[PDB]
Amino acid sequence: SPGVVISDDEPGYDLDLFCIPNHYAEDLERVFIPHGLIMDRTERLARDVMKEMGGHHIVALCVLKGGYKFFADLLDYIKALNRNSDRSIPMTVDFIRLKSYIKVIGGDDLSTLTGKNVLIVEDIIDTGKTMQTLLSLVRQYNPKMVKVASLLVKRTPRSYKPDFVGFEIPDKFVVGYALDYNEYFRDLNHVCVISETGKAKYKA
Amino acid sequence: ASPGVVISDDEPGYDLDLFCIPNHYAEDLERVFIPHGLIMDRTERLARDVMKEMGGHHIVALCVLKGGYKFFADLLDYIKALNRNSDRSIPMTVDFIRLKSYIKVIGGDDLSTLTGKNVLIVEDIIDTGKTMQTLLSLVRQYNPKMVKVASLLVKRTPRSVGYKPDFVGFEIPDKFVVGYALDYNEYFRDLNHVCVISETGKAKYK
Amino acid sequence: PGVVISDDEPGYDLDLFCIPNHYAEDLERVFIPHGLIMDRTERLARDVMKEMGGHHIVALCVLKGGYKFFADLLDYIKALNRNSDRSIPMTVDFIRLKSYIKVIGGDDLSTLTGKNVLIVEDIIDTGKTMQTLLSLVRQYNPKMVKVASLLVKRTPRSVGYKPDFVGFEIPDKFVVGYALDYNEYFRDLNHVCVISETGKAKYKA
Amino acid sequence: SPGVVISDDEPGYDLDLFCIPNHYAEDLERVFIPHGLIMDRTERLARDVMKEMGGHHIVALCVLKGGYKFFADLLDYIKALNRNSDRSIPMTVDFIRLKIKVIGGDDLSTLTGKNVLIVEDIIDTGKTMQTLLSLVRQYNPKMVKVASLLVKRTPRSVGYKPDFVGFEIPDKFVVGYALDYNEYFRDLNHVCVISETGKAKYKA
Ligand SMILES: Nc1nc2c(ncn2C[C@H](COCCP(=O)(O)O)COCP(=O)(O)O)c(=O)[nH]1
Ligand SMILES: Nc1nc2c(ncn2C[C@H](COCCP(=O)(O)O)COCP(=O)(O)O)c(=O)[nH]1
Ligand SMILES: Nc1nc2c(ncn2C[C@H](COCCP(=O)(O)O)COCP(=O)(O)O)c(=O)[nH]1
Ligand SMILES: Nc1nc2c(ncn2C[C@H](COCCP(=O)(O)O)COCP(=O)(O)O)c(=O)[nH]1
Ligand SMILES: [Mg+2]
Ligand SMILES: [Mg+2]
Ligand SMILES: [Mg+2]
Ligand SMILES: [Mg+2]
Repeated sequence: SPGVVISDDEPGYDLDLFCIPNHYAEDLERVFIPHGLIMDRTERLARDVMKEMGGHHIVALCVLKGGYKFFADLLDYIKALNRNSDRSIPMTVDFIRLKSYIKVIGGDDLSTLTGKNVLIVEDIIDTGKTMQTLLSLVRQYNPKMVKVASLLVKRTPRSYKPDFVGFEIPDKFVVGYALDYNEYFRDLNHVCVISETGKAKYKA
Repeated sequence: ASPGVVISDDEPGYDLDLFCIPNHYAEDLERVFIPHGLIMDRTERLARDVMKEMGGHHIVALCVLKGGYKFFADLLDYIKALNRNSDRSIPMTVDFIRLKSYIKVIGGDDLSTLTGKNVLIVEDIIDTGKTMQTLLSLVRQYNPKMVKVASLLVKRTPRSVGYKPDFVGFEIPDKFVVGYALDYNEYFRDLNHVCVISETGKAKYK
Repeated sequence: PGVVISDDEPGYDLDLFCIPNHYAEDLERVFIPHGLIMDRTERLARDVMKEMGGHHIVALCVLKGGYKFFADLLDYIKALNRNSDRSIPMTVDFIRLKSYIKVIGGDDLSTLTGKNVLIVEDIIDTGKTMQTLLSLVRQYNPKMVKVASLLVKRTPRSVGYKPDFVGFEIPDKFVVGYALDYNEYFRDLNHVCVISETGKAKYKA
Repeated sequence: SPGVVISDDEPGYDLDLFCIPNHYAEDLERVFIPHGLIMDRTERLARDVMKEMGGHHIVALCVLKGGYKFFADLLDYIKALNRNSDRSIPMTVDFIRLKIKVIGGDDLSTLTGKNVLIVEDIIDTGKTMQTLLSLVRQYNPKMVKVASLLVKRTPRSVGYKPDFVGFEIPDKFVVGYALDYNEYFRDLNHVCVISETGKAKYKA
């Protein structure tokens, strides 16, 4: 499954139809994915993750910063399953950053991943090359399995497909739900599209 | 004064496999029409819209059972979230009614409790608008200070008598839907999403 | 037998929580934080399905005080049902109770026959109301009648009835909030709390 | 305020009165602080934070790993305020580890002239925050505040008190809500005390 497919001819939602951060009022164009829809999709993903990555000890890797929201909510939904049903597994967590100029900064020593079920949690897959690099590096420390859950996957001329996908989006730049534009819009609950005012206001 | 979130006749919905669904309704549903989380988001905005307009005086929130109960609880929860985090809040009392076509209200408090009060009527869906017009005609006999109507769903239909509610969640096609307290012969009320029933479902719960 | 709140529990200071602004002078202490109610209700929903999930459940809400507990209990029940391999469909109903007991509103009682009935209440005080309601329900031969009550009081006035599901066992004190009222007020409050003398005078009939 | 005070005699809550992670069934002793209680308290803290820090751009710093849950929940309640009020402020986020040496995170020059909120899971001796504060002040933020879910009552306290406190607890070892015992129990909803069995089970 490619996840929830949002087509190119999606107009999104008018800002005035939802509760939007006041300081971003004139900065956003449309709401592209409402927060509540992300939650419903993530709930289902949590059940698929446990069904696939059970029942050995899971190491959950959060790719900071954009992955932090999806990570926290996904784990919360996984927590809901483990405390309300039989058949569960203990989970440890770790948080990493990926550097360019490929380079894993932060997180524990990668030997912790050895012989374990590693769940990598991403915000978005664009070209897919970043995850290919990370998976190759991770694969050298020999785990039981390694899976990738990405909130977003872009339809675009690019290389990879994650094991768990929330939404398949058009080739547009989106912010919100921890996804950023120059560090901004992480403090936004919905996934949205920036306006021209916003891009110039928070330009680097 | 928005018509709410507009869902067009072209909207196909979502595959059931993309969401978590009641296991006992797996064969009884065709598509997810409005995800539960989308409802909450819209309902959150509606709560702020209601207080902007009705927060000036004491509110009597009137729930139209049974289909209205979920939208009533969630709306009030979001209104309460505002009232315990702002300097501007107003007391609220609640009451529940059931409308039987025999047109006639049933099992409520004395409607004199509406006199001089700001009444918020909460419904699940408005189709022709005849039911609400009737209810309002009865309510206005008791001279409320103000009477407003919040409806989760408003259908686009030529059968409409022209009545428009004050607060609208979603403007939907002229199609039968269930879930979120809306029912098909008392079934699907235990459904969290708003959905379209399958041929298998309507045959089993006929 | 549920979460026991002893007689000497002082509760919580008002300024430590988020409180309805129009009730700021009307409340004394927070007795049961909203989140605690949710946590306890979550477990109760699993206990309900463990005993009653084997057959079609008819859920009866006792208006008005039960409306919050009813909605939240069913939400957790639904959360279970959309994540399990097995579940049974639920139909809901809402009733009000009166004397001269007489069930006001709701469907025909014949809809309860052969079904697993869950009566959802806000509180059990003397228990006389539930004893009477249960005696009426039994007449229509349901498969099973169970009662979920959020609150049970430790009171000498208790006739001796205990519900099958209990959220909290509270002292013999008057509490408001979470759909529980004082002359129709405080239903618009998600914490179970203790009224102040200021509030008791302001809102008295 | 010292926050919600938990006494020394508080026995907590029986395990089978709540929904508990199935794999920690005999590893916990009692539920110390129910998750829902943490939420209500965190909600009030969010309002307190915004009233003191909402006058200017906020940079929220999460002290991984233990602070991650309190961080995400606190920021969510803050977001609820900001999308429902007529006045709010942009917030950027950052994640750090402490080994004073800051492990990971952006250049500390990003804190200059901004309202810095450091988010912790627990204050014990208070040494960790004091040294971090004395370092952060040297980058000249507009202000710097500290929110901690937990503050322990202990004679070896250097006397430091955070600006925002969730709960004041006795000198007991607690786990859950991202707090760990040898990297375990981070996948737990409530704050709890481990049993004798669990303590030996996950012995480092
Ligand atoms: N916030 C946001 N970021 C986007 C978007 N598209 C690509 N990116 C950058 C994606 C993430 O951000 C890059 C730098 P960062 O993680 O330090 O913020 C790139 O994915 C890696 P790959 O699969 O190899 O191309 C987007 O629509 N929104
Ligand atoms: N569950 C469901 N019910 C629908 C739908 N359309 C009309 N109805 C009947 C709804 C009410 O039917 C009466 C039975 P009830 O209120 O006891 O459930 C809407 O009425 C609105 P109006 O035409 O303006 O008087 C629908 O798509 N789903
Ligand atoms: N708000 C509130 N109501 C209380 C309380 N104790 C009894 N009641 C009234 C309870 C309800 O009686 C009438 C109130 P209602 O018509 O609003 O439901 C007593 O429970 C029934 P029983 O077991 O037969 O004694 C209390 O502490 N707070
Ligand atoms: N999980 C847990 N950790 C506890 C506890 N008490 C102190 N700690 C260690 C707290 C953190 O130290 C452990 C290192 P870590 O951040 O890598 O987990 C002490 O707070 C810092 P300070 O105020 O300067 O003394 C506890 O009850 N549970
Ligand atoms: Mg990323
Ligand atoms: Mg209706
Ligand atoms: Mg009652
Ligand atoms: Mg810490």
